[PDB]
Amino acid sequence: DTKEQRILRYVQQNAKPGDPQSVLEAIDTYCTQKEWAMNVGDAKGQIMDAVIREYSPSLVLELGAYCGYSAVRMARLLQPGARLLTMEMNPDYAAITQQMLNFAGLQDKVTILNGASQDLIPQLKKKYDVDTLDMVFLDHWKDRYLPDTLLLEKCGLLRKGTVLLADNVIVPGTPDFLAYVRGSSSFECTHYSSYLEYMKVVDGLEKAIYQG
Repeated sequence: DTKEQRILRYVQQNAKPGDPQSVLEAIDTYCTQKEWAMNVGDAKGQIMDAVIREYSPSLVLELGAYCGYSAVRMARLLQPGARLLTMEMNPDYAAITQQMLNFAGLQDKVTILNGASQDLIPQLKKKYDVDTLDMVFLDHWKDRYLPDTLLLEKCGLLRKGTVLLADNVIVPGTPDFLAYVRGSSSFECTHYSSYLEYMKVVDGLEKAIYQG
């Protein structure tokens, strides 16, 4: 029906329920069969994995979601007691992301919030138990990365050592987000460009560690 829901029935037919590696492989194979320019799955996932593993976050906020690849990717790795909160505005993306997490057997570790980042971020402290975040994954919507970052700061959600990891920041792309976290003395930045075997970047990611 819709391509995001096609990723769904495909996972439903090929993956083993309760096996997130199988679900990720299924999502990857499907999107690579067609949509991703090259193999963005492998290109982003292994960076995502190293970052989660380096910092051991207990509370991760994902900002943006499309077909749930990134949420499955993180959630599979969360230590016992750790949680993922994911916000996504498009109700169908939120629904597919939820269904994908259920399939993979990770629904107990995640909360999907279907709403605008701008309404939901201010609600995070009172309505969910949040003090500060350990990690923020910024995902599908490049023009939201800066304003969401600014609003997390405003709202006192970042502490010294909070990791922001932003997907799909390839130059000339996201000029404003990059210019902000780079020129800011409150963020230490590391840029990852995944080529796979190619000469052109398949995915680029930005890690920005908030300094307090």
